[PDB]
Amino acid sequence: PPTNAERLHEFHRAIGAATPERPTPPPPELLRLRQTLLDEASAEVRAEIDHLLARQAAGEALSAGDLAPLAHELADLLYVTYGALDQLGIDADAVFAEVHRANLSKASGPRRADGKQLKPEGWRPADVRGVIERLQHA
Amino acid sequence: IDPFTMSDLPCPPTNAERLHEFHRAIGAATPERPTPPPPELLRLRQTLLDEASAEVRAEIDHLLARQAAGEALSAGDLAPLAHELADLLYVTYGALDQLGIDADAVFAEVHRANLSKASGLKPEGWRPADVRGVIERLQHA
Ligand SMILES: O=c1ccn([C@H]2C[C@H](O)[C@@H](COP(=O)(O)O)O2)c(=O)[nH]1
Ligand SMILES: [Mn+2]
Ligand SMILES: [Mn+2]
Ligand SMILES: [Mn+2]
Repeated sequence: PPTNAERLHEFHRAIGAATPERPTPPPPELLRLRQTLLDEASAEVRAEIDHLLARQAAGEALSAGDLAPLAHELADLLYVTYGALDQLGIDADAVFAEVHRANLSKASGPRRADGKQLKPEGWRPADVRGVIERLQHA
Repeated sequence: IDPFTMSDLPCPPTNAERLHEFHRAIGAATPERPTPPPPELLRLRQTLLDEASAEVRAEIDHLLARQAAGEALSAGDLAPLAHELADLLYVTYGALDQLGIDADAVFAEVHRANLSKASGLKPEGWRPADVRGVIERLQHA
């Protein structure tokens, strides 16, 4: 069963712009393009969250159906974020698994006042350099 | 499984299912089905999305500066950017998970529309992504 990362690979092949299979340093125009796509998708999510917060400040009780535009824009952001990893030739699932393992290890840490999970004493970061080296050879 | 099961090798978890595991582990809200959020949850999700976006941008800028000055970039030089892009995935999935919205279901519908459009400009009979229908269907699962 395909992953969302593999879906992006299929999409790029379908638009005739097949992407490398292994990590590949990109030309500058590729980085600038991916940055623009990330910024526009981030701005759409940001605007929608501000929009929902303003409705709540007005006293409206949101329903689940009110969440459809935000869910759509969040998925569009996933699309362009996976898309950036795919055009770099970087297996997003392998990097994500490393990041996830180093996030589960934060469970014993304290929380910030806004709810952000913080790092416990002694915590050590994900080793994404090692994942990249793993993907680069085989 | 039952006494007849002689092997059990499940499909690996999706990245969306990983966010559910993380939020369970840290005691954060992770509803099974779509759930309107308190404003405090929306504010946190915004903060994490802004923070992760800023970190990605910082790493893209570092790469552009190094290659501008002639540096030969190896695959290993992409590791900070890849880490920050994975963090951005993480908090984007994380917002969908805290809303009780199956990110894989929503992504699959966005992908269906995007992949369909690539076979056309739109092909005949093209249907845009119907995320509203996905959330309704998730409510009745
Ligand atoms: O409340 C939290 C705190 C951290 N993270 C994940 C997202 C990133 O992968 C990474 C960011 O953590 P910091 O490095 O900013 O502390 O942890 C969350 O998803 N929710
Ligand atoms: Mn969009
Ligand atoms: Mn980060
Ligand atoms: Mn951070």
